Amino acid sequence: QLFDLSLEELKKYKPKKTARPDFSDFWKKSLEELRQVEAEPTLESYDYPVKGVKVYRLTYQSFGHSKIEGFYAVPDQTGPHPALVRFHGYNASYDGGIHDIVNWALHGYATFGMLVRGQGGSEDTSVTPGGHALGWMTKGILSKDTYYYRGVYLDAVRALEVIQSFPEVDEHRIGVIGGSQGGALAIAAAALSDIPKVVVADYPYLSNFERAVDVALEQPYLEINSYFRRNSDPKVEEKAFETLSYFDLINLAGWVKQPTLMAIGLIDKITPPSTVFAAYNHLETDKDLKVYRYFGHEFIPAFQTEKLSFLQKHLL
Amino acid sequence: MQLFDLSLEELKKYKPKKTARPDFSDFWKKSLEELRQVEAEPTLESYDYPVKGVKVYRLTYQSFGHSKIEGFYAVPDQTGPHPALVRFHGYNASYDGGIHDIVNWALHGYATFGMLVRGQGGSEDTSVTPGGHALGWMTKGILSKDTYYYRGVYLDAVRALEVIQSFPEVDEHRIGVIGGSQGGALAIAAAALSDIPKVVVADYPYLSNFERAVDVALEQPYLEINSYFRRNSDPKVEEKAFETLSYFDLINLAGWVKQPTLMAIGLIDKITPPSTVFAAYNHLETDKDLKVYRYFGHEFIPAFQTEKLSFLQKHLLL
Amino acid sequence: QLFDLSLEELKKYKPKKTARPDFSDFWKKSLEELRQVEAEPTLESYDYPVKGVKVYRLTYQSFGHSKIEGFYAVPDQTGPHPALVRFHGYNASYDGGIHDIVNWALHGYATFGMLVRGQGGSEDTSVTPGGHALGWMTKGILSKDTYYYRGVYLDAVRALEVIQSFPEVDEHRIGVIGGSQGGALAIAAAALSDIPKVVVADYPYLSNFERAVDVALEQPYLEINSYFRRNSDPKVEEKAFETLSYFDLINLAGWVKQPTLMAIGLIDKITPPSTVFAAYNHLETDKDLKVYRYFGHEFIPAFQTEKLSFLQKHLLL
Amino acid sequence: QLFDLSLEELKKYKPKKTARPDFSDFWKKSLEELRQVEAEPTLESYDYPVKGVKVYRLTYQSFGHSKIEGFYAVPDQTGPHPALVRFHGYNASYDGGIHDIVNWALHGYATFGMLVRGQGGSEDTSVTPGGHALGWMTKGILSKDTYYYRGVYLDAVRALEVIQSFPEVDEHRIGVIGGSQGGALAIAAAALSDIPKVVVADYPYLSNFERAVDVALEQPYLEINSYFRRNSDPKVEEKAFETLSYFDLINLAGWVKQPTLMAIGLIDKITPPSTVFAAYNHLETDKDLKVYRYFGHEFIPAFQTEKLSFLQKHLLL
Amino acid sequence: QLFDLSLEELKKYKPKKTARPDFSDFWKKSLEELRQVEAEPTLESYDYPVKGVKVYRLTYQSFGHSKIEGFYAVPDQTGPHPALVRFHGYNASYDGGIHDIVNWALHGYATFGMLVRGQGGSEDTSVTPGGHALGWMTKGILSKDTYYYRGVYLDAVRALEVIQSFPEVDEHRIGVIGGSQGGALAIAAAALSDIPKVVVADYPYLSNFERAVDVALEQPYLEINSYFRRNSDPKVEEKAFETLSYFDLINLAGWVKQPTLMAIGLIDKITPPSTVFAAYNHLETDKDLKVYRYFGHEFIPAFQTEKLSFLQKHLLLST
Amino acid sequence: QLFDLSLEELKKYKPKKTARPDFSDFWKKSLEELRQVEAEPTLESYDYPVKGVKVYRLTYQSFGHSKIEGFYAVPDQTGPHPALVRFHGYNASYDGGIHDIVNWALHGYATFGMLVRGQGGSEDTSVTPGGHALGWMTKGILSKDTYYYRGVYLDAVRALEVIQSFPEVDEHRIGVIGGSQGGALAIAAAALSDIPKVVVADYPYLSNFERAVDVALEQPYLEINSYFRRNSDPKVEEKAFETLSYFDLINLAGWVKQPTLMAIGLIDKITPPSTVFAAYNHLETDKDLKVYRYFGHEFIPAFQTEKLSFLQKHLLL
Ligand SMILES: [Cl-]
Ligand SMILES: [Cl-]
Ligand SMILES: [Cl-]
Ligand SMILES: [Cl-]
Ligand SMILES: [Cl-]
Ligand SMILES: [Cl-]
Ligand SMILES: [Cl-]
Ligand SMILES: [Cl-]
Ligand SMILES: [Cl-]
Ligand SMILES: [Cl-]
Ligand SMILES: [Cl-]
Ligand SMILES: [Cl-]
Repeated sequence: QLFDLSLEELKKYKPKKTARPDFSDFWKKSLEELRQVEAEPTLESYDYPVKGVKVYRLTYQSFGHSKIEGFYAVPDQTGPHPALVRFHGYNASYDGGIHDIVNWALHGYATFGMLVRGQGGSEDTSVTPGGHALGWMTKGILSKDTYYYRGVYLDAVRALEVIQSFPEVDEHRIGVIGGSQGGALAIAAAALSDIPKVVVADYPYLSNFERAVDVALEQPYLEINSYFRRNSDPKVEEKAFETLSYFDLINLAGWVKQPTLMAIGLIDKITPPSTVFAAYNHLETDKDLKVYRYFGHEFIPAFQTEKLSFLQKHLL
Repeated sequence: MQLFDLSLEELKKYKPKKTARPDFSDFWKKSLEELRQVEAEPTLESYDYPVKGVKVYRLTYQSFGHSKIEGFYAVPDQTGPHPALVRFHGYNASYDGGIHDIVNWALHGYATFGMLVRGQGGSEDTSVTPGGHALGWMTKGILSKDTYYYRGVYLDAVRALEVIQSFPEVDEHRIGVIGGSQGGALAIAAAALSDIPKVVVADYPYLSNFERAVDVALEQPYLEINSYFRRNSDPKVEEKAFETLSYFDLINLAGWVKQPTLMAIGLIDKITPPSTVFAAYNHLETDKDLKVYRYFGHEFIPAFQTEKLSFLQKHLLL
Repeated sequence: QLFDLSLEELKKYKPKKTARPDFSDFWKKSLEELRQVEAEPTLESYDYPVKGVKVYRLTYQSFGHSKIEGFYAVPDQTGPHPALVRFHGYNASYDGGIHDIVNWALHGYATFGMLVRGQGGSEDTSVTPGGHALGWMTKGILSKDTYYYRGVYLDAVRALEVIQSFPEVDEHRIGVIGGSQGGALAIAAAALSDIPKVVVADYPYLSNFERAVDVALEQPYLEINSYFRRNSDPKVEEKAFETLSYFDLINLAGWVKQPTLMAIGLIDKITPPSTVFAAYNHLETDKDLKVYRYFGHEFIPAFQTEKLSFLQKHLLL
Repeated sequence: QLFDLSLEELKKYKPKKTARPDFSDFWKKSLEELRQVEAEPTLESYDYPVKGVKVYRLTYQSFGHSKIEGFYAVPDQTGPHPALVRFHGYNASYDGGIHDIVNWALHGYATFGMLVRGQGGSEDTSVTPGGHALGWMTKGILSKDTYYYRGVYLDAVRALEVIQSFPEVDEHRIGVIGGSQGGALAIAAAALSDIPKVVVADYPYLSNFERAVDVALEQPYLEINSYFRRNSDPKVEEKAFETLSYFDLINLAGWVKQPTLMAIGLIDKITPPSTVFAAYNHLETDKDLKVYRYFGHEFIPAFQTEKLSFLQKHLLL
Repeated sequence: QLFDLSLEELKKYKPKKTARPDFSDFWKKSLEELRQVEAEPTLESYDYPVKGVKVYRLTYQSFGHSKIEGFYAVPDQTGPHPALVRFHGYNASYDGGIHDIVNWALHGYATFGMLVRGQGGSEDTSVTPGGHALGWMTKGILSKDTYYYRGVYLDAVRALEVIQSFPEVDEHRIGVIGGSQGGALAIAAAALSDIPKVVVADYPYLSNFERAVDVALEQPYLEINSYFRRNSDPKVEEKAFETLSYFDLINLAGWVKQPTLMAIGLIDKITPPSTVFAAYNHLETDKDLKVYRYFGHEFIPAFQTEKLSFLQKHLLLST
Repeated sequence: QLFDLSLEELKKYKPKKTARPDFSDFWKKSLEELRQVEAEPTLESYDYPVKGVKVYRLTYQSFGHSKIEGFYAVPDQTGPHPALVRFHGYNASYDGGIHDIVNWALHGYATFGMLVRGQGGSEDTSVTPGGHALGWMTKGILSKDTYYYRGVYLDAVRALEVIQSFPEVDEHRIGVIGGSQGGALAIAAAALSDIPKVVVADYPYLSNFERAVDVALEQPYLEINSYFRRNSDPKVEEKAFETLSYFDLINLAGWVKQPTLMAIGLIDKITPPSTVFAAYNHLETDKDLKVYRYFGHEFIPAFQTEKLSFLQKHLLL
């Protein structure tokens, strides 16, 4: 049932940015550290019961010399092919989401499902500096350089640089997509790299953290609350939100210049409607936000049609 | 709650066959050799706290993987040597380093150090994450005994003991290790791997009889394992994960404990099932005793606190 | 956590059939009532954002002159093509499962997702004879002739005769698939018709009703318990179970001659492992049951690979 | 715990009517179709362990030639007797509610507990046009002519026609009572027929649908939400509410001319206070709404004393 | 869903009695203390919206000089009348259950709904000896003399002695009825007094306490477990069970010689089927137990017909 | 998660007092009845495994000639020592809370953990006048004279008089502390007696009863709601609240003149923030309220440090 701001209110909700003075400098330096790592991608054939598609396990080196992976599925016909980098949900990847990746290739897209560090797969070489609450949301939260998603965002940009380098891929028809965590990486990737032509984000996560901890009624935003319960020093809370600000979609959305499509369910308790309208309302670009009254944080049928139409129009 | 596991008559007879591989002993010898190669380089710094008669410090030391471990150390404000305790905390259950409990132990007469478990209540963990895993620490690096989360943790426990006994104010002959659940497992593991501790006190120890635990536990965190197999369905992965887990399973380490041990179990415990705790207990061959509480689960058990204090006082304080 | 019989007990679980002496006759009669209704199918183009596949809304007349419907998607290329009749779960059809029907066509199969009477769509002309518990499980439960699933099973048989007639369909490479209620429809269709070549049923429902009501921990089997609570006459419980025997998979499984592939998660509280093992253990045909210890009533990734390999082997071959 | 509009806000809550321009015609027309079916009621002796009262099984024909039934209990003494038609809750009728009907007869009332189509009993010859969410709330919801409650409301009116025709019944002393779904049938019956002298409705359901789906926290209003999730077409939502408007109490309330007593508990999560206050505020007749701060959707002891005193005053005496 | 022993097993379940050597002596002593208190009952008319029944608020003095009360409804017609004393469930009495009391009177029974000390009503003079767990279950549990149900059981006996003295009541046609706690009071009263002719007990409580605490999944048997958690002395648990044995139906049942009708739902999580079968299997009288697979601790429609037929046969239309 | 009034609004929440005109005389009368009971305290050595502390079982007579008890632990060194009377939570006392009591003595305070009547221990001689909801909240709620907390508050005052008379106790350095129920007792004790030097109360209970029953989401305030459901006479509700007003912290807080430290967790569903801010805002003394956004009704680690520093400052050093 409804629980967040009213719809009239959500449409006008646009929280002041929390980005620090050194926000762009942090990302410039981060992208430069990523650049210092040679990608050295590898592609190995992977048997799968499907006709018309060739499946591979793709790997590449990213920030911190971490070996990143995921399945890459390509239409079995001569290219150049339109492509997609699909990002998965938080702790929501089973067997690398291989079936859905294959189905995307069947729709006509060379598709790579980047597995998020320590989650669905992929190596995470970044150290754990100290205590944090159960989960990945607060790993390294006391510094923008050590935070879990610094490496993850850089991995998303690297996935795009790798896919763009493949001869069978048309660099002008690449899209990034995903839901919740996947939606945020899609948006973070587009804000950080001009490689992607379009972005589709279902109820994006990692947005408007300061309101999120006070409105969400389910994990994983609440990991932050759990963290502050275990580390009570007021300075810790201050520092954590400062760290979080560098990865917040309301601060990154301004850099997105790609046509963008988003979705939000009004009864979503995991990624509150307000947090998602906040990210949306910070985008200055070709955009559309589809609103579903009776849906939450789940697969939304009607949106799947919208998403397919949007991608087809821009990439097919 | 209500009874759910094997009957009490059956629990007393439950001694599951050991799952230790033929290189179980060599893996630990090797692991300890690697630990030995890291110089402790302990640091101590004064920490203010509103208590009279006890001095508190923040203690740090280097361990396996060149990881900096930390925790609060409280000492009676009187002339030593003092008997000591290394206390280990529960899974994801440390708040502000457990400082109030550590100080209380020092008021009882013990120089106490609450080792903070890597990335949970504190302490650095330099071990990389080799691949995907389920939410939590239970399956981090589970595909190899060399990379498994608890490898470094077990070593940090042993290192804590080596650091504490080197203190001049500590009576090396009167050190005890205590803890509940994850904490009780670390206490038993430290005792199996080190002759330093004199006594062991473990409240419903975790990390025991993993193969039964995944089929009987009804609450987290043993179930992170089940969650890991859901996300990684290759049969070989389940076989490999349990092989890794055997090197850290209390039913395989317990037989190495030579110290008088005090344990407790609540019969309605859904987190560390009675059967899993009796299994660890039944594999010990040492001066021992298991206190059974019919009406308690995974929580503070008042009657056992008295047993615990009387036990530590008997073997250490007095 | 684990809750049903132990794996070793499940493997041998084969409850005695509950079928009455007029069981074969009942279906014979029921199929004759169906044959009396001319299919008169209609096809209409339905736009969908995908390349290489053509979508349609198909309808046809079935038992009780009920108009049955569903989406039908065809690979956009030279046929004939192998085909699949996909059956959806109990009250689990959203927008006719159009997105999944289209994906089956992309895999190379002319696919029709029959919408079950009153659930995902389709008309149900059968009258409600008296009171029943909320839901479809007990509608008309006091007579094999008026029971909800009679019309449904027949509709599934009729779907096969319609698909079979399509010029772009290879009538010799047709499969029936579904999970739970859908898995039961697949097995029942293959038991009542020789049209399907192979069957895939994920944790089938409508199996071993008498044990089901004593072991399920969630809906919908419990609708039967709910019905007995509201209608306490002992003779009602007796009649109710007599009616259900005509639709129980443990009594229909023996007629299946097509190779079959099934799945079961051992922590499934909707279609308990024992009830699924009962249906499987009554099949006498080339069969295989994939067992997943850590899964329940849900999508099982590893079984999707098995499923795709199986259909490819027997159909797309 | 409190969750809806505050009490002072609730007393002032009067949502704008959603009745379409042809609201009145639709009902005059439905009532005409009902009149075409001859009631032809049957009464059969039904044994029950009670002195002073005689019980029967009453049946009659109604809208769509549906055979409606329920128990009829009468005071074992010379009439004319005052009478009551009691309507039951959604999916809440156990063994016809006989015990309560017998108790009402003991209080001096010839009582008939009409059983709602397919729920507590009674036949529903209405066909299911297409797909809908589990339950009766959305059956035939895409059209006012096919909607589940059309036949039910008409059965309610026919119930009154049948009872008043009985010789042992004082046609001038007939009341209609019920809780939730029953509170709504009693209000609808009164709105559609001038047969009842008074109305008692405990927290009536089927009221202010548009707000109900946004405030209800438990079933069954939420079946409408479930329906919209499964049939996403925006015009379907529009169509569904237009259909529902014809049966909504906020639109029927204005036709009730009988003295009316109602009740509402402030923590009711099934029939939210605002939806009940909505119905009450559209009533223009001798009325009274009893508010109970600490009660929910349940038997309210203090209101039973009110309901008995109210019926005693207007009917018995 | 099912959870206890198999029906086959339940029928055979008859736990050995826990009664102490002084079980009978304790009850003799308690009844004698009751006798020392003069009933001094009062009757005040009570307005109610019903025709053909007169209602009163009845009060009387009992054990510990406690004033017990409850509604007493009488059919408005010349008697004598058969009668019923109705006992209510644990913490489950709303406005004295007056509506059900009136209806019983409408079925032809002079009915008294005894309110249980401190719950639905009635005063309770017994002091609280010491700490106990939230609720009435462990109040005064360290001694049979101070235990909460000692006063309540005696109150049920006094109720029968008071109702029987009424002119409009046929003393040879009185029944005791109730569900759970109330079904327990019914049985206990019949065991302690020969005043009632028959007994109707829906899924009776306070039975087989030692098994109860290990099988029950909901309150209030679990208040005992709560009590042990807060008072860990092993000797406290030993004494608690000794105290409870004096009020346990498995020990009292043997004293009942009145025709008795009982009911149990197989999914009852409050009064486990085994605990109810234990009570039933210890009765040696004309008895019947109706078993209902699909019901739990709740109103069972089918058993209401059974209950009404049983009361009619033994009370309204006989003796 | 957050649910009450926002922090800005909580800071200014000060409900109008509900104290009756006879409020002061009621307490004066009560205190005098307590005075007529001679304390006749007893001390008994109690063995416990701890060095540096001697423990005893202390008992004393109080209001209504009830024998109150609890553990008393004293530093094993020459005194006088500062002292604390510790009050426990509602139904939350296990084995007299002896481990915490001993720990306070190790921190340097002669500590007495009073067991509250019938809960953690202690005899309660007051008679139950009639029916009430499960629990202690509504026992004797129909009269200020018979209400459960009357004997309890007096018991607390008597505790202070006994401990202060001990020759090893420095009567000028005594503190009262406790959480929830224990916090209300510490406050009430300080309001009725000038013996305590300071007060520490974690999320105090028994405060702003009229709002509490409309905002609490868990037990035990809801016992009052339960009470009203079982006793529906409007006058009973009126009387219940008049009785409660004599024990409500918003009315007693004005009498506290001791430095006071309080705490509250913003997600506390047992003692809602507004009810605790209500109590705080009525104090006119040296006071501080520590606010913890991410904590509820539980041990707050950060507050323990504040607590210990505050006690050390006023009592130890
Ligand atoms: Cl950090
Ligand atoms: Cl959600
Ligand atoms: Cl790994
Ligand atoms: Cl537990
Ligand atoms: Cl039927
Ligand atoms: Cl499941
Ligand atoms: Cl429709
Ligand atoms: Cl409700
Ligand atoms: Cl006691
Ligand atoms: Cl139950
Ligand atoms: Cl009172
Ligand atoms: Cl809380």
